[PDB]
Amino acid sequence: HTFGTFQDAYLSQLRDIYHSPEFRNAPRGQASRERIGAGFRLLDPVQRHISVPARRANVVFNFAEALWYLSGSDRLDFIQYYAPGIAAYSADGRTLRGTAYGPRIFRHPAGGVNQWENVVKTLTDDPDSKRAVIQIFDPRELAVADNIDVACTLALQFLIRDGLLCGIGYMRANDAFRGAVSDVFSFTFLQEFTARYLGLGIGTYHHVVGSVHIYDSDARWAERVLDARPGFPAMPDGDNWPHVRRVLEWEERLRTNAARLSADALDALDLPAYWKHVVALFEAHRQVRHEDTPDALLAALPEVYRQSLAVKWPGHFG
Amino acid sequence: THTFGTFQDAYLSQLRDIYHSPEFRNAPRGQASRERIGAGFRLLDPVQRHISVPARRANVVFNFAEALWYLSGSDRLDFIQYYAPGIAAYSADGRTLRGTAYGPRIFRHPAGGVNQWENVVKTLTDDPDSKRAVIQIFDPRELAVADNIDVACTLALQFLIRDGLLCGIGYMRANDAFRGAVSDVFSFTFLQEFTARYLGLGIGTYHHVVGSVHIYDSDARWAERVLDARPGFPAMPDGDNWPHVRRVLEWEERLRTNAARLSADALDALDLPAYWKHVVALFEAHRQVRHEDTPLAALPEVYRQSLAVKWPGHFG
Repeated sequence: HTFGTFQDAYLSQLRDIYHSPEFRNAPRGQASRERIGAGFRLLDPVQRHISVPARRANVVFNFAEALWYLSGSDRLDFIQYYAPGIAAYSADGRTLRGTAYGPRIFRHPAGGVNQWENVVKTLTDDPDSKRAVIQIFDPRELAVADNIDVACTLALQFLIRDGLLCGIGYMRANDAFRGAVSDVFSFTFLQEFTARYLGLGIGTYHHVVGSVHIYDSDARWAERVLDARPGFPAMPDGDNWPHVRRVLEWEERLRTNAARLSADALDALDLPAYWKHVVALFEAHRQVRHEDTPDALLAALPEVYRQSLAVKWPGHFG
Repeated sequence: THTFGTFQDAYLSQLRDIYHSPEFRNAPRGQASRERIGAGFRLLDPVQRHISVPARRANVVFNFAEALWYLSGSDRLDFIQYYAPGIAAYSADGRTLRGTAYGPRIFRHPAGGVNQWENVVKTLTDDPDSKRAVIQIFDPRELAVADNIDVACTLALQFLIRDGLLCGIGYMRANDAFRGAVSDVFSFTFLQEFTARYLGLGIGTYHHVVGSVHIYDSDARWAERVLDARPGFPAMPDGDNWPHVRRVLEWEERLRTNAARLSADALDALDLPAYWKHVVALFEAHRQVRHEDTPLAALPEVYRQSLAVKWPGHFG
């Protein structure tokens, strides 16, 4: 169960569940194909994107979720802008609970703990440590009846092995067709972010899940993906927190349509090239959401991003 | 992750993997080890949870004591160190254990005081297909304790009802493939079976999933002997075993403190199912060893072998 890139693992697991499900059932009323205790190992976790056109993977959403996690926010307004359906998991219409990993990572409700800093500290004092774990799940989620937003991730673990930072995601449940695309993106994004911060190379990523499933309502789309390569760029070395802070300021201005960035204004930004392309994704997305003129911007993006935009919004960027 | 029938087959195969084909050699907290990352196995027959290789000297009395210690919800050192004196090295205050004490994590978790085992049985009663029946062990504050000598190695246990059978998954950040794996798999499949009996279900598959699976170099020679080197484990009776556990725990404490002793006849006369009388007999046999009383026929053969190999001068 070793794969070079996420895409190979993603398609192989999809084929497995679809053609040889262990179980067919309906947890919480939702008809599913299911396999129990499934995982994979990725040799190259930076290659985290799905580029199969039939899947229409949304790289803007992918970065938005990961940056939303890094922001530490539980606010619905940030993330529902990139995925409007996510408001169905908000009980109050302005925050999320188990969907919001950001608070779980940087200020966990069990103690207010910043687990990322404790992980950095643990691995600095003892590079070989087996303890560098970020707990996501909380014992009180199941204690409230009728909880509509229970975290699907149990924990993330980091290890330094031979100068490379390895990551492990443990989940109780995972949608193999939908959620897995976002989750592995964000977990290997955090893995890489942490590796640059520690001045390390990138090792393997292990994903392991209690219930992996495909909803029957997704079977047709899953089939077309099964019926149906530029590289993902490397995040720059060192501490990327200042750049994330700047990117997050632009995220909010573009999202609220308080600002627009021409192609020349994007290139003038005080940001490494990798993060300039992320802000460009948010300006492109602003054009869609606020119905501005599609833009030149496209030409300066890495090919992976251009393809994702072309396939997701073909009337805008095709 | 590969499929096995009994724990012993999985245990020996994994032991051979890490010993002969380690993925890494390193020394976390200064302890040199052989290691693989992201390793697990599935057991099709989790009740068969014991290691009977004589060179391993598996201690079935400790195995039951640990599992019952968990069911008691206790964090007390004096209970568990009586069966495993080395466990004292993980107690910072000489009275309690922290990450080693899974009992409180299951039944009164430090995040809110939550009884997660009750929440799990409620969750699976209301929705047997539930993907949410998770017992969290690990806690986010454990890494905030400066110089913590006892950080929980288990992240979570998960139970799933599939086709009338209770399946279990144990998720661990790290597991000693030679030592700890023996008692952890025993205790998790014990809890799995206990929960299945309570729910009126048969036993499904047990899945073991671990981040760092390792053999400490100080154990390498003993692991070699085990590698260079069958009676069935009995089933736990159907239904709610909590009243029987409560009565077994009363006797456990009396025998451990030498406040009582039980003859062969006194053991047969106990108001317990035979399965649990044998557990009390293991505690009485253990009392004879540790309190140096003078020294079995009613025991299942698996227990006889464990006693004969672990204390040959007494029961060999």
